[PDB]
Amino acid sequence: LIVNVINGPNLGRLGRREPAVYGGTTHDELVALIEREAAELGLKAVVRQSDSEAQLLDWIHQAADAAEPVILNAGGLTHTSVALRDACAELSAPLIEVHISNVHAREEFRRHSYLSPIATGVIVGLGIQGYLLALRYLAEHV
Amino acid sequence: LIVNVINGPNLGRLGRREPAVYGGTTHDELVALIEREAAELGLKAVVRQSDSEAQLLDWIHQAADAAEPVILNAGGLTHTSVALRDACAELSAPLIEVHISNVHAREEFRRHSYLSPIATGVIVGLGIQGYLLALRYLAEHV
Amino acid sequence: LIVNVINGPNLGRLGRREPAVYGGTTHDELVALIEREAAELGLKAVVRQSDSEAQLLDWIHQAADAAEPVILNAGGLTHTSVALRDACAELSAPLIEVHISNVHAREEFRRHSYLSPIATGVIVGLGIQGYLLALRYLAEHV
Amino acid sequence: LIVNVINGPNLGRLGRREPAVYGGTTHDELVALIEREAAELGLKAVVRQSDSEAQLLDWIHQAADAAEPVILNAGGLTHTSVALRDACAELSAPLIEVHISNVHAREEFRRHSYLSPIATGVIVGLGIQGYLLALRYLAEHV
Amino acid sequence: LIVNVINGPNLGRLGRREPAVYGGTTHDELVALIEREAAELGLKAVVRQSDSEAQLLDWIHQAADAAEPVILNAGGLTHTSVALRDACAELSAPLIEVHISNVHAREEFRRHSYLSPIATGVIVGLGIQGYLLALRYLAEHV
Amino acid sequence: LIVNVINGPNLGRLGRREPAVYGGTTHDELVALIEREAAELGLKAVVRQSDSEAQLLDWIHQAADAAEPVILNAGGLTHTSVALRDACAELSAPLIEVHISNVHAREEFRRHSYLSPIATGVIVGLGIQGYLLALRYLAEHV
Amino acid sequence: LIVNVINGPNLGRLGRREPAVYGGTTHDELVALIEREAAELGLKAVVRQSDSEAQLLDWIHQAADAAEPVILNAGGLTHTSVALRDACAELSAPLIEVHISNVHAREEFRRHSYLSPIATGVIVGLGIQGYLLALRYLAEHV
Amino acid sequence: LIVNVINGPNLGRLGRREPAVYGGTTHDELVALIEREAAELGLKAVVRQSDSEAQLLDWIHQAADAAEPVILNAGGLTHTSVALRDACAELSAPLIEVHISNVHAREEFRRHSYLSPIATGVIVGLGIQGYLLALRYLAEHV
Amino acid sequence: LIVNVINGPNLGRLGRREPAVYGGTTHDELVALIEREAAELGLKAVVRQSDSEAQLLDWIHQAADAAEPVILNAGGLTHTSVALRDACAELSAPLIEVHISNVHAREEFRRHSYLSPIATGVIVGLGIQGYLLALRYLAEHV
Amino acid sequence: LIVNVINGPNLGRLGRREPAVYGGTTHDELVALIEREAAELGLKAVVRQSDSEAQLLDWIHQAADAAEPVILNAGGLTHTSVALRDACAELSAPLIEVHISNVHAREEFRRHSYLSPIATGVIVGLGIQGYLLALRYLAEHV
Amino acid sequence: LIVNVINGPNLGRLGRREPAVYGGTTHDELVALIEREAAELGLKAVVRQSDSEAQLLDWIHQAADAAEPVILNAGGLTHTSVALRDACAELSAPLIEVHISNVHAREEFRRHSYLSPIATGVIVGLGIQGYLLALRYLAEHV
Amino acid sequence: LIVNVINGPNLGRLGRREPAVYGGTTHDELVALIEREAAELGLKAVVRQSDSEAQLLDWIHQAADAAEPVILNAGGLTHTSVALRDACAELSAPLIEVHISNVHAREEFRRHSYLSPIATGVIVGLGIQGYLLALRYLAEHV
Ligand SMILES: O=C1[C@@H](O)[C@H](O)C[C@](O)(C(=O)O)[C@@H]1Cc1c(F)c(F)c(F)c(F)c1F
Ligand SMILES: O=C1[C@@H](O)[C@H](O)C[C@](O)(C(=O)O)[C@@H]1Cc1c(F)c(F)c(F)c(F)c1F
Ligand SMILES: O=C1[C@@H](O)[C@H](O)C[C@](O)(C(=O)O)[C@@H]1Cc1c(F)c(F)c(F)c(F)c1F
Ligand SMILES: O=C1[C@@H](O)[C@H](O)C[C@](O)(C(=O)O)[C@@H]1Cc1c(F)c(F)c(F)c(F)c1F
Ligand SMILES: O=C1[C@@H](O)[C@H](O)C[C@](O)(C(=O)O)[C@@H]1Cc1c(F)c(F)c(F)c(F)c1F
Ligand SMILES: O=C1[C@@H](O)[C@H](O)C[C@](O)(C(=O)O)[C@@H]1Cc1c(F)c(F)c(F)c(F)c1F
Ligand SMILES: O=C1[C@@H](O)[C@H](O)C[C@](O)(C(=O)O)[C@@H]1Cc1c(F)c(F)c(F)c(F)c1F
Ligand SMILES: O=C1[C@@H](O)[C@H](O)C[C@](O)(C(=O)O)[C@@H]1Cc1c(F)c(F)c(F)c(F)c1F
Ligand SMILES: O=C1[C@@H](O)[C@H](O)C[C@](O)(C(=O)O)[C@@H]1Cc1c(F)c(F)c(F)c(F)c1F
Ligand SMILES: O=C1[C@@H](O)[C@H](O)C[C@](O)(C(=O)O)[C@@H]1Cc1c(F)c(F)c(F)c(F)c1F
Ligand SMILES: O=C1[C@@H](O)[C@H](O)C[C@](O)(C(=O)O)[C@@H]1Cc1c(F)c(F)c(F)c(F)c1F
Ligand SMILES: O=C1[C@@H](O)[C@H](O)C[C@](O)(C(=O)O)[C@@H]1Cc1c(F)c(F)c(F)c(F)c1F
Repeated sequence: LIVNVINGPNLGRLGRREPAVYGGTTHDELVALIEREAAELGLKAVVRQSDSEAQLLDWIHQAADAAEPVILNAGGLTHTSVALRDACAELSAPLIEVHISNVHAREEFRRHSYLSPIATGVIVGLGIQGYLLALRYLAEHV
Repeated sequence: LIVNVINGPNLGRLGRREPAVYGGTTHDELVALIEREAAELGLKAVVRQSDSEAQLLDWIHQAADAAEPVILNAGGLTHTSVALRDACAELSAPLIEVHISNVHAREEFRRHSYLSPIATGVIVGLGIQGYLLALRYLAEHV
Repeated sequence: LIVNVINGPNLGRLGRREPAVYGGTTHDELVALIEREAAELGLKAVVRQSDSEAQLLDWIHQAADAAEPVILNAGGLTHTSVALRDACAELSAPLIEVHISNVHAREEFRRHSYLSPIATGVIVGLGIQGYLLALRYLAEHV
Repeated sequence: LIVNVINGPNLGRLGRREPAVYGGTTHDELVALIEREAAELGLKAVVRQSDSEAQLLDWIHQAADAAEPVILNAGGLTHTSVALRDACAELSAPLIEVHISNVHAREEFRRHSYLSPIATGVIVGLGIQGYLLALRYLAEHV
Repeated sequence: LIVNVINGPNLGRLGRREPAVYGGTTHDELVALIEREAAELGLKAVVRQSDSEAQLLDWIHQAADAAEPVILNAGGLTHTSVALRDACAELSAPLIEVHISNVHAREEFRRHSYLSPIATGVIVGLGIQGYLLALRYLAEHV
Repeated sequence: LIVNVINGPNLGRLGRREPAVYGGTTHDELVALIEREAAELGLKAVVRQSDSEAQLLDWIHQAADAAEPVILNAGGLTHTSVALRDACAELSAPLIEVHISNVHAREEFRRHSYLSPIATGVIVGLGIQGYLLALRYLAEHV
Repeated sequence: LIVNVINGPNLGRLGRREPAVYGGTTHDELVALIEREAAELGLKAVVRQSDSEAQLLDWIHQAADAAEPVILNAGGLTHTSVALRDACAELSAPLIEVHISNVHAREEFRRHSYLSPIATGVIVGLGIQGYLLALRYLAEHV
Repeated sequence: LIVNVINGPNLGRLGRREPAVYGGTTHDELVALIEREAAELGLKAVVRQSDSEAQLLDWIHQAADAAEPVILNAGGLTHTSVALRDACAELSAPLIEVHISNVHAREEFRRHSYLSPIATGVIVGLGIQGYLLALRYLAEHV
Repeated sequence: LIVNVINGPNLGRLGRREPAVYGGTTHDELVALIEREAAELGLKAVVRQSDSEAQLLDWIHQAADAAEPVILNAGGLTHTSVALRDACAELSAPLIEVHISNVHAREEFRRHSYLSPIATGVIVGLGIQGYLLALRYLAEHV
Repeated sequence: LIVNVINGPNLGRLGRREPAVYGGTTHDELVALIEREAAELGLKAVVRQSDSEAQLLDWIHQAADAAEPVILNAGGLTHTSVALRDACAELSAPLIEVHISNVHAREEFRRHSYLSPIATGVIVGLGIQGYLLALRYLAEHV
Repeated sequence: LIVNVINGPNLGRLGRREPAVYGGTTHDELVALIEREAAELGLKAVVRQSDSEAQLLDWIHQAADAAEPVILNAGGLTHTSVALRDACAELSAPLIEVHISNVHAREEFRRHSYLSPIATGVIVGLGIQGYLLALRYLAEHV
Repeated sequence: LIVNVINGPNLGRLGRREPAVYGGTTHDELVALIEREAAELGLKAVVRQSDSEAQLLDWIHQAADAAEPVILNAGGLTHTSVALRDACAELSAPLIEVHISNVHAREEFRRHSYLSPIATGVIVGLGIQGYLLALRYLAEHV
């Protein structure tokens, strides 16, 4: 029923910066798309974004206590944070890793995720629709 | 309108072998699920499987000439074939890489794909539903 | 006399999550054990935990100005943070690195610490008693 | 006209800690030197320091929206943060990376910067004067 | 009740050689300290040292048959011996790895132990007191 | 007072070849800019360029005997010559490494310098002004 | 009772090519030796060779469905094929890897097999008799 | 007199796909050019292409039995196939490796060939004329 | 006629320790099996075991002087000893390397043997029968 | 029309030293062969050899100013010189890299060229005829 | 005055085994040559050989207590033993490492010595005369 | 009879620069010592030094034509020059590599020599006497 969508560093800059790359969709519009699609699937999306690792960890902690699934786009921390991986290893519901860009078509350092090994699955390079597709997997898996 | 779903080596063994891991769904049932979901989205799925790299390459060639999108689960060749990557680099429509299992939770050799860098996107670890989610991306991107 | 015990990310989740692994002891109980053992050794333990690197750094800074020893379980940041290492390189009193789990029996990425090279010593895999043993070293080294 | 000087973790500890290494100049004195030199060049220096990655990212974001150049000494995050690099890749004005110490004469881990590839240029090992020299480049490049 | 303390190559040279580094304590004094502390904890320490891998292996074998815990400072063999690791993998009681020096502050080759992955825990860099702290863990874990 | 500016292989080709990359400034103009700026700082710049490692080494030798500072752009030899590093390790006055291009934004082989570890500091990617900024550091450090 | 001997690429060239190296025995003679020895052990050897990975995979599939043991000399695919490893991971009876030459005395690339980790055991460098010895293990293990 | 020109995977797609890169020459035209140039040199070119490794191996086998020289563009298998290398190691006449594109100016994985170590020589990056130049070497070496 | 079977460190612990892994067969029983099978083949097995590298080397030396073949299970020294390899490089009769467990299905460090490159062949993972199969190769190769 | 053939270190020793390896052809004879073949193609070959990197660089510079193609056998500098690569990156006409020996059949260090990535193409292992074949490519590409 | 010559594993096999490689000189003859040359230089050579690491360590210990110089050919342990290096790091007189063969012309694993970094110097590949030359250095350095 | 002593880059700076490290002996004194010792052995030493690789190569060439032995201290080029190695591979008389300092006790890059694999032997860390000891080997080997 409840699904947590968690965006990490720099995802608040979505729809600025690099139109050709991630889409001209902003993070507020992204919140709007997700919530609407979530309601259509009979779910509630709680969508949160932060540039603070501590904040992201608090949100993962709450999802762990609540046994709620998480869709997570950790931004740069995907490639660097063991702390975030440790927090997510607690999750009992599904963890779906989502990246807007195709991380495997960029620099080599982006082709390693500390999250993928513990995630249920990963969607990359499908733009903002990756979030919607993660919602749909979660809807068919209850 | 037309979408090619191409499975490589060992995907004909789906629904035997390892129930706990990939699902008790067989490849014939997979064909059935895909085709049904494809029709519901207003698409036609052509679903083909082969253990022969030459056969897979011929199918990619035909999709290249026809300018048709491809959903591709190359099996083991994902990690080993430069030939298949070269064939796919020709595709003008989208290429979505799909793996039933979470390749990042297995052996290290499975965490490198020669296909990901040239694919539009990648779905891993979401079971058979990854194919359906790839269909839906293709349906929203025409 | 005064000893600072500093826990980093995810150590507030101790005694939840993974009973078999780290103990069913919570972080509040850990605070209680440490403080009691500290008093028995004639020391005062100031025990602090945070998921925020900035907070951990502020605490290391204060210990540096006060010339106070530090027992540090940095959590995931053990393996990733150069910033925390730089802060700790200032410490003039002893720095004892402590990990509840045996980091050398887990993933390869956990077998490298940016802190060990500058620490006085390291205790891993001895459970919550590692903190108590660090206290005792500090008590015999004044 | 406006130039942002951004210092990351541990740069507030400048002028304590290690006299022989970075100078006995404090961060307040550094602010003072920069601002004075900036006025002499006809510029305004906004000089900010934080141990918080989130704070540094917010400041980079603001410089990106304002199209303002940045002189950045990210401290330890130089070597570890993909998030900070992603934020800086947005900057349209020049980014000058500055390190007080010669990072190439220290540990091997310090000889890789996630920032250098996207910076306009890099000054290392020239002490506090590196900041002043970055100001002068910015003054001659308008 | 019975605890085996096993020192490997060069530990008989303790208290010669390098006063500044390992202590001016000799191995006979070390035996004396351990035994005294062991009695105070209600344990019996059997402390043995050898430069011969075969001898160390025989001692590990005997501890394995007797189901006795082992505190082991294998000296150089820590970094090189698979044979010793195989012998120790048999131990059913706890194995505590102890190094007098901080092996992580020395050459890179010393930062890998074939023993750590199979040990219960590891104490490094706490001088001769590491042995005493290992005794205390063993005393609190019966 | 006297400062030696030493350019290595291919720096005589400056202002030909690649206008977009290094500037349309020629090496003669570079000599002119440096000398003029040097006089303005109260210094004398001796600016020499050679494609011959032996010649560069002779010049470093002379600066070593004269106890004169050196600004050095070794060209390709930056990345390849141990001989040049050995010659420069003799210098008692400051050695400032300068690269016109941002070597960290190019091929991986250019991100390692045999000179940086022994240089006082390094300026890269600031164009021809890097030489002028090196002069200014040398002027403020007498 | 039934045992499948499967040779991969280039094993049909046995007894040509390189007399000194693999033996002057041809593949037909090898079939003959195996079958004769198999009958003497009370087994039936089905011996098949192909240069086609697809063919080898079909044969492994059939052995998997039949729960029959396999002796496998995959030729070059030993070192390169993940597909073949995936097919063999299904086998419920024993898989014995056999190489005529000593692969560890040749090029480095030949010292890694994708098959060894999932095989029951491996025989290399014992010439054609390795096949016979694999038969004998299979005969003593029913 | 007789020379075998063997093209591997994807070489039948020549003259489609990527005009700027490999030429707008098709594989049929390539056959035509080769055969014509071969006759002019007094040779007969047998030119064959296949996407099937098994087919390529059969052709190498036949050239080995016939003691005929081979010009080989293995396509992607250049970088991946040990089987093909083993087949070619049998050749007693010259083996000339040919690549239309400059493989050293592309991805790193293309700069290693399993064939080059056993080939007589290698021609890369000279377009379709590389085949003609290989023919001419073979004509001057009888 | 005479064959030397040499077991290294920890092989005297066979049939204790790990029933599921190596067999509940003891080393005395192993001696008994080998000797009996050896007599049945018309050979004499001299079977020796030691935890001492010096002892193993003396035994290899004697086999070298006597021109006698050796079956060798060096235990942990397989992966670590250059000395043992040097001793074995002298052997003029066959050297067969034998491991009871499948070393390629364990830790990565066990997949490299200093002995395999100089051995005639290697048998791994076939349990105690590997020794018997080595005897049989030696019986068919006189 | 004009083509520059440039040989680097040790190519003046051709036809001495190692008859079996590079040919008993001397460098003077090589000059003679090239010039004759060049005239037959309607070209003029300027053939120069030097053991001095500075000399080679001067010659590349002149070809760059003259917009003349270069055939280059840099000798050992192939594998070591960034300076020479930088000089050659200026060339606007074709650069053909030529090696008499098959560099891929020798030591590993010879299988990397700093020149190949910027060359038009590469000919190796075809003996002295590689130079002639490079001439012919240049003749067909005007 | 007194000099210790210490040979490790397999050096007692000198003058057997491999005439072409190390010389037909035996270890007894080597003792004889050394002692004679030592007397001629006014020194006493104590020459000892053992296949036992423990024995070698005891001998190094005695030289350490006696402040006597050591010439050491550790055999295979050169490349593998940290224990022996630790023992030798105690030596206050000179340590000269000697290898009869040129270790840099053999396998890659032989080109790393744990002893060279702590030795005064190293002589390799000069046959048995390396020992004599080490004696002469020791004679000129008192 | 005639022996060539060849010093490479920076060896003319001997006896300046770093008294503690290489000796206060100058290169002229070194020439004097060598020549005197050479005469005492009945040899003639031709001692030459250059900072120019081309010059060193010319000298190696002359020794190759004259079949004269070479003692070579290539300086920095030891670690970097393939050209010099190629020149030296021609030498038919002995090549002895000599380094004044212990290259294995310095930076890692100095522990690899392109010359050692082709030299007869190597002397390092024995100061200027290494040259004299090389002379003596050459005197005993005619
Ligand atoms: O923050 C990141 C990257 O560090 C990550 O490699 C990909 C990533 O997770 C993705 O494609 O979604 C994300 C990409 C990305 C950014 F890198 C970024 F800076 C943004 F501002 C942004 F909106 C964005 F989506
Ligand atoms: O063939 C493979 C693997 O080599 C790949 O790493 C994952 C993979 O592409 C996926 O999870 O879909 C696929 C996994 C896989 C198998 F490995 C396999 F053997 C099957 F029989 C099968 F049905 C299957 F799905
Ligand atoms: O946070 C970590 C790990 O990242 C670290 O590798 C070990 C570690 O420092 C330790 O064993 O103490 C610590 C382990 C750890 C956790 F990883 C974690 F998620 C917790 F919730 C927790 F309570 C805990 F103790
Ligand atoms: O924080 C860092 C290092 O992590 C970085 O490698 C160099 C670095 O960016 C520089 O030399 O400026 C900076 C060095 C540094 C510190 F590492 C540090 F801890 C300080 F307290 C400080 F003031 C300081 F300048
Ligand atoms: O023998 C060793 C080293 O090889 C190991 O790296 C650390 C080590 O196990 C420790 O710090 O206890 C130990 C250190 C050490 C020594 F290296 C040594 F040579 C001694 F003589 C000694 F007394 C000693 F304690
Ligand atoms: O010669 C080099 C490069 O090899 C080096 O990597 C950067 C480098 O030192 C710099 O950016 O200054 C310099 C760059 C460079 C060149 F590479 C070059 F070829 C020139 F002709 C030139 F003028 C030039 F400046
Ligand atoms: O095909 C291979 C090699 O690729 C593999 O490394 C060893 C290998 O499996 C073995 O020794 O059996 C096999 C060796 C081998 C060959 F490489 C080969 F080309 C043959 F023609 C052949 F008959 C043969 F036995
Ligand atoms: O198939 C390949 C590549 O995998 C190889 O790296 C280069 C390669 O052998 C060459 O440049 O000839 C060849 C290049 C290549 C292709 F990669 C390809 F997909 C084609 F369709 C094609 F016609 C073609 F020539
Ligand atoms: O001693 C070893 C290992 O170090 C080796 O990797 C495998 C090994 O040679 C084999 O499987 O035979 C052997 C395995 C092994 C053991 F590792 C061991 F500790 C035993 F007690 C034992 F009986 C045994 F057989
Ligand atoms: O100088 C070199 C080598 O360093 C390079 O690896 C191959 C190389 O460029 C080629 O095969 O042409 C060339 C080979 C080579 C030599 F290495 C050499 F020493 C010569 F004397 C010579 F005549 C020669 F041709
Ligand atoms: O034992 C060794 C080798 O492991 C080492 O790499 C070289 C080494 O130290 C040397 O050349 O002296 C020595 C060489 C060596 C041997 F390897 C060996 F087996 C002998 F029997 C022997 F007499 C001998 F001298
Ligand atoms: O030039 C070098 C070094 O590059 C090399 O690593 C050691 C080296 O060959 C030796 O110890 O002899 C030599 C050392 C060396 C120097 F590095 C140097 F700069 C000198 F000025 C000098 F006199 C000298 F001997």
